Amino acid sequence: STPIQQLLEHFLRQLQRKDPHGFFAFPVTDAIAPGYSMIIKHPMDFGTMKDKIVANEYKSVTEFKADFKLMCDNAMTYNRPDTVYYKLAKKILHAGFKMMSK
Ligand SMILES: Cn1ccc2cc[nH]c2c1=O
Repeated sequence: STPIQQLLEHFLRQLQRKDPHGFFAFPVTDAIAPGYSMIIKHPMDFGTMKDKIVANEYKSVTEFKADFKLMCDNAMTYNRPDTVYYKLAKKILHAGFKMMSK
């Protein structure tokens, strides 16, 4: 694997530690989130991000960060603010960018 893949695998491991329940581990299904696919146009999750690293689809750290932000923004769009998912998305968006900045 390439230096970028190694760095992104490291960032991904550290980001997933901030989601110990694995709420962001796999794509959101409509079965657990009614109507999700009809509301969220560009779904994202950590498992898809892992597959993109392995496929070498991220050509910059910026692209990886954009998928992480997309994942969090989706949760803050579909869910109401008084939900576990909204609250965690907001928390990990900020904490995750901080972690990747230094
Ligand atoms: C990320 N995520 C995971 C599960 C779920 C159920 C309702 N909303 C959500 C959500 O946003």
